[PDB]
Amino acid sequence: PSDYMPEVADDICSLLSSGESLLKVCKRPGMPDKSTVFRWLAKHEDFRDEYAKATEARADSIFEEIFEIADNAIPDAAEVAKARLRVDTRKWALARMNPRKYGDKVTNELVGKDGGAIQIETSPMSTLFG
Amino acid sequence: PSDYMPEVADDICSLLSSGESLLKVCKRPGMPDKSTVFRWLAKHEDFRDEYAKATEARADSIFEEIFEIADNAIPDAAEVAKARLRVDTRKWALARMNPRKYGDKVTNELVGKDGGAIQIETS
Amino acid sequence: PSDYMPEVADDICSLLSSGESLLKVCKRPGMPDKSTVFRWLAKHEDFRDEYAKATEARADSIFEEIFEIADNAIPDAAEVAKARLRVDTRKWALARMNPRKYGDKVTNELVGKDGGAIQIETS
Amino acid sequence: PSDYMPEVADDICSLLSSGESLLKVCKRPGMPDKSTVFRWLAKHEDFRDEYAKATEARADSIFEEIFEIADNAIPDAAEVAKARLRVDTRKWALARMNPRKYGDKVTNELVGKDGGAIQIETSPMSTLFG
Amino acid sequence: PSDYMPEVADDICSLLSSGESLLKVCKRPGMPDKSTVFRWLAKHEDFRDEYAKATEARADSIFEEIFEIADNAIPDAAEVAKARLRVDTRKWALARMNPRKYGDKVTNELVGKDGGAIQIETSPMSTLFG
Amino acid sequence: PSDYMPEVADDICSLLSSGESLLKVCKRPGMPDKSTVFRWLAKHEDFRDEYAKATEARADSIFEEIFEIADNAIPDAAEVAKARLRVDTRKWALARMNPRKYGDKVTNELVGKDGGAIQIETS
Amino acid sequence: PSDYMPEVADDICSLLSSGESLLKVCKRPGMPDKSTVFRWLAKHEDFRDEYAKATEARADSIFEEIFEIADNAIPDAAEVAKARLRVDTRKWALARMNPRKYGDKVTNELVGKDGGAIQIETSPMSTLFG
Amino acid sequence: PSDYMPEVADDICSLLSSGESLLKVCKRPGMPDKSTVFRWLAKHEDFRDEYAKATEARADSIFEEIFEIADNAIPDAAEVAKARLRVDTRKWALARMNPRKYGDKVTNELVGKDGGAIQIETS
Repeated sequence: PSDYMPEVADDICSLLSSGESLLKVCKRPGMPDKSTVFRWLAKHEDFRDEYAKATEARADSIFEEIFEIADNAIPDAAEVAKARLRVDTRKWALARMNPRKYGDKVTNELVGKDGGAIQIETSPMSTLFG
Repeated sequence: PSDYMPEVADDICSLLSSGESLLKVCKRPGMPDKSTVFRWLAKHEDFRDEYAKATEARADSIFEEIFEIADNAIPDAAEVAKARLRVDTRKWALARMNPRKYGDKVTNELVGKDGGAIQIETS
Repeated sequence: PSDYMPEVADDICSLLSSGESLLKVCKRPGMPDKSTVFRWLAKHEDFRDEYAKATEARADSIFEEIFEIADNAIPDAAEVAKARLRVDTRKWALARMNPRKYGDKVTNELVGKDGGAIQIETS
Repeated sequence: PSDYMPEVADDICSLLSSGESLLKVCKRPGMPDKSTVFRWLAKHEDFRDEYAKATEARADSIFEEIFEIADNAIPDAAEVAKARLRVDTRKWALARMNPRKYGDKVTNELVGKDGGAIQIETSPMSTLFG
Repeated sequence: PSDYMPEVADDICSLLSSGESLLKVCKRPGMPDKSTVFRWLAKHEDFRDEYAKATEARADSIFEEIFEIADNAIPDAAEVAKARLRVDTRKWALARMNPRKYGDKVTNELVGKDGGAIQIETSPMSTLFG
Repeated sequence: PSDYMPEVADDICSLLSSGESLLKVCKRPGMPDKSTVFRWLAKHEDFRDEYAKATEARADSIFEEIFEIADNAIPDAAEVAKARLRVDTRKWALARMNPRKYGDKVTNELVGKDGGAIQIETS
Repeated sequence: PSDYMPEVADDICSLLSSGESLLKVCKRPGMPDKSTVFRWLAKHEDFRDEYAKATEARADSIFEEIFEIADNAIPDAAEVAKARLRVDTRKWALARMNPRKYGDKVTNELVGKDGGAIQIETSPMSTLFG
Repeated sequence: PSDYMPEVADDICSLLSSGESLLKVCKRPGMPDKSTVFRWLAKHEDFRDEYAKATEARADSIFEEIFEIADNAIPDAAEVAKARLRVDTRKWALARMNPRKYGDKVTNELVGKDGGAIQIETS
């Protein structure tokens, strides 16, 4: 297909939601190629909105998948390295798909000199940085 | 099974809370598949919260699991590498399951130039 | 071909936007070499912006590419290492092509000493 | 045991305090399984309080243990990798068991443009971010 | 050449702009050695300005080059390691050549205690840090 | 030996202060086991402080130790890996024994967009 | 020696200043053992002051040394790993010996939402965090 | 040669400025050893500054050197590892020789909870 087809768009969203990657999805019988999907996306806001929802679901599916890829890795040096790569790629991607949920988490205890208060001295501007 | 049902949602939760993963929960007869679980969660806020605490409980189980995976690793190159991957994946996941508890911890001592006060100029 | 020409610049863009890299675009008959493309960009602001969105579109294509490179890696030491390099290079590049979208994501919970309020003294 | 048993809870706390991991503890003769311990924990505040103290002690014990795991590692490639994993897992866990004591430590010397003062310009809100 | 030669300076800028490294450029027929280029740079502002432009272009060229070095790496352990080194060296250098464009990119979602507001308590100075 | 006793607590301290680890101190005849040492510390604030300075003194000894471990490493793959683990463990531990002294050190030059002033809007 | 000996203290400072490590220095003919040096340090402020100066010089010497350790490494897998360890250990130590000179260096370009101004909303305290 | 002498100090500088390392400068006949160079620097502020610019010039030479070391690395495991160590050491050193130029570069987009404004409560 080249023409926008909502039925097909819907199927894409469903498959993505389950965790399948776009390139893999576009290899399925009857699917548009990736370039076409991106073009559909550019011109059809209904698809874009559904795609955003599919992306959120996709991330949640991948978050479960990473346990399985690690746990089921074949105990062979190269196969373990590949599992690691598949997992690391997913971890990186998850933070971009849903930054609020899957971004890094840090708690910073902020203290000042010698563990006391943070010491701040304010002055008038000394150069023209306006 | 596709139609949202509490008690089923309550069941899954209790199952996760006891340490069981969502994949295994969904591979049980009568259990909705992963897609259906997520759909539910998305459309039901009460299940979202309850699932969230199951998720926190699950994290506490996984926390103890990583010690076992590390300590009991088979002393062979590929098995140790696999154990490290299993542990690293869990560590990363734990921070997302309970950010306040399992997120990174840093104490930053903030000082100014040469260890003096922090110098600020305001326009 | 050295003289700046829209529609040619529009062409390159559309080509990048569809996922094609600048090297391949420039290795096409009639296409300006890389140096000439950059010269154009530098002296024409309208091409700079248009190229910038081609660049963002290109990033979205590369994002999907990294899954394929990782998942389809040949299970051999050197090939897996090469796949990892291809992926790491793309991940790094993506952040620069669209910083707001593909940059690192951190949530920092900022607290004060012993988890109390952040203590500040001002002069 | 399934029913809450303070005597057993107390023994768990003692063993944990000495650095032993929960899963290992639950393998000892007569111990409840991990799921049960977690259930005891959920319903009994007396156990939760004692468990928090045991967790603090556990971390202090592990902090000493890491030197030994490294120093005593068998000089074999795989055995060294495993020691490293056991150590790295403990380092990560310690920061979560007692963030104030075992979290990362950084001193940030904060300066501004060209090593001068930090330059700040304040303006009225330009959008409705309230 | 030892004496400053604008024609030669111009050629250097052109080659650098295309992504070639200075040391490699200075190995070309008729080129000054690196020390001389640096001396030309120190004394001739016209060259310095053109060199800054060449450095910006150089970075943009290298940014494309890294894909090729990775993608075309010979699938041999040592050759992959070398490609990685060539790539990592370029990534590091790019951020220094154009920090605004090629520096690291981070989005920090800043929150306070327990996910609420950031809690700040101000006090009068308690020591003489003026 | 379980009952808290100064001079014994003073002894342990002096022992740690001289570089000796708590494991070795506790493996000496007449010495309380690790559990008992910690119990003491927890219930006695004076021992807590004194032990804290023994800990800082111990850190200074370990600091010099890491040079020796690195420089004198046996030039064999597994031994070098073990030496690196011994050193990395010590480096990590040093930061916790004396955060102000052995913590990470960063100088952050803070600037605003495009290297201009930091732009803030306040509501 | 056990008794404090300024002549010996001075020699220690000289050797340290040149980059030699304390443990190595204490192996030299006639030197006190490390424990003794630390005890001398604790009780003699004149030695402490000279030792601080020696530590600064030591770091500057080590900063040059790292180039040599890397550049001269025997091209053998294990020997390269050891050189790396010797170098990494020195890099870490340098930042602690002189944090201002040898600490990490970062320039943070701080911007706000969507690349605009940093958006801050202040409110009255909502809990008693005083 | 131990007594501080300008022109000698000027010489060393010019030598460093041209890319030569302090070790080589000091291994030249008539040149003070490293200890003496440092002593000088410590007691003479004018030499400190001049040496500082030699150091910045040296950094610019090393910057170009790392490309050569990486690109011309012998395609053998141990040689590539050695080249990587030589490069990593230089990269680390460059940041200390000229922090403003060769330090790390980060752009932090600072936002508040859920991407809204940064929320602050003041006491």
